Amino acid sequence: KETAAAKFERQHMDSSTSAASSSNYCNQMMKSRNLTKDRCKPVNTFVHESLADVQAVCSQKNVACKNGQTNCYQSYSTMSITDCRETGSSKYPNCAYKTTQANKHIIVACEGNPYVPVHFDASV
Ligand SMILES: Cc1cn(Cc2cn([C@@H]3O[C@@H](CO)[C@H](O)[C@H]3O)nn2)c(=O)[nH]c1=O
Repeated sequence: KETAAAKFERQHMDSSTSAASSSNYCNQMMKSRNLTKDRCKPVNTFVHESLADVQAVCSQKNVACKNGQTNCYQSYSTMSITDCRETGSSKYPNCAYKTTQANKHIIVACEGNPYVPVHFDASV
């Protein structure tokens, strides 16, 4: 079974590229990471930092989660990320996405022992 921590890595980690996400990066990645299986997942962010650096965020700046829970953490440093946002003309199963690279602080929700990221909450 896929753990919550594993699902976060599949949905949100892409350490293999620095940023250089082409204009088709999201179209490709949303498909390959299986986020277009039952529906076009409308928004999803990939983090291009090492897994260790992202996992380390769980011991960084504690902040409120968008849902009001208190287990979210904001990175002290900006991180290379790519936001994927479904286009207006996108039609399942042919999910289409706008690919936007940025450098921003991430906010993740962390849970468990070991305490690791399980949701991507926001970037600021
Ligand atoms: C605003 C925002 C949302 N998301 C979606 C998300 C949430 N999650 C969490 O993990 C899944 C498990 O239920 C859910 O989609 C959400 O809880 N995964 N992707 C981004 O990726 N970047 C963002 O800037």
